[PDB]
Amino acid sequence: SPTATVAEQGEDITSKKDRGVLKIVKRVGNGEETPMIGDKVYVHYKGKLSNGKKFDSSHDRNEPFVFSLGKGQVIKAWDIGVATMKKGEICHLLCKPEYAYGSAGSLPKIPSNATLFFEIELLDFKGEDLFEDGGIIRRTKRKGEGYSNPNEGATVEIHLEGRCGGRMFDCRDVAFTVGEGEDHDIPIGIDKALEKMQREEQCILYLGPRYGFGEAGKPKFGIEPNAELIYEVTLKSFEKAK
Repeated sequence: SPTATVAEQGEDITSKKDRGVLKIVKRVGNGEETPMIGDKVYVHYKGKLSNGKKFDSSHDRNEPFVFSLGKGQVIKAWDIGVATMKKGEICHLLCKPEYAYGSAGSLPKIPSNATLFFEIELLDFKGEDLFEDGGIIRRTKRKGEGYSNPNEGATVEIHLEGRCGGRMFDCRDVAFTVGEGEDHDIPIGIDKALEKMQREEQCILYLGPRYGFGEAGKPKFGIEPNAELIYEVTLKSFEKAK
């Protein structure tokens, strides 16, 4: 029985510790960092019911399954389970209905209140390409708490850390207006990325030359024209404009 090991020796990784999701590592991955919130992840999975029958796998699509993590584009068990994996790692998941499909189930193969089994391999994980151009890459350190997002003309209060290829140049808590980061010596990218950020959201930002300081560079910071920068943005508080 392949489901036996994860059912009896599986580590509970749920926040409530209700045994909703149980995990067993089959192959150890490589590296140190686990994929973050919003990060684009590439996987190969195999889903089996409590009776043993397979219902869904990425291999019969003949391609890797890809999604944004933490966004609820998959079942809750995946969002949590994969967020604990390393690159190249294979693991097993025993997921209670509360972290899967629940009392309603899924037509036509998943029954009501079904406990499920999953073997997922994390093939690769990449950052969140904020504008589908690779210009600004986001990797979220911490989830925010916001129903809304700062708009153009929104007054904001953020902590900001900026480095130039490994040399940090900017560190401060700034209060400014969205669209007008220029005045406070702030790249266009930050202002562009704030529009897709929540209250209390920490994230790391990889800026392309187009969203850095541009052909001008930044002399007071000692930054050459069209330089790639790395920022940590912490949106503390904001007020949207009319």
